Amino acid sequence: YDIQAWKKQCEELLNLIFQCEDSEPFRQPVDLLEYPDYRDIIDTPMDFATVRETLEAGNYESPMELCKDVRLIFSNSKAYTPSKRSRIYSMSLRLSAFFEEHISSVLSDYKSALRFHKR
Ligand SMILES: O=C(NC1CC1)c1cnn2cccnc12
Repeated sequence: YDIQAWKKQCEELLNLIFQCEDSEPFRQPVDLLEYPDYRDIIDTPMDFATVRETLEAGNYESPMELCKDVRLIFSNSKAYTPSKRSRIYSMSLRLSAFFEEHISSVLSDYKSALRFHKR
């Protein structure tokens, strides 16, 4: 029923993601000194600190918008990798599976709560 519950649920999920060793490459914006051609490949950089900051600033209206940004972190990694076997891309796939498994109920509860609100 709670149309606002998704926000704390997303904060707690982001805390789990930061505790996860697989999030290490994605915790802060990609360093262009480390990867000089990154912006030649990636149009819209995204990282978990930016997601957390957007959420804490009150700049997400729904968990769907947060999901879109988290999914962009993973699609950027898939686009930048030269190999399906790279260490960082492999970490992104595990972290994506963990994220999708935990965000499913957040989106479901939010959409259900909003449908109840607008009934
Ligand atoms: O997403 C990647 N890098 C960004 C987060 C730092 C990334 C994916 N595969 N890969 C291989 C070598 C170097 N960096 C990568």
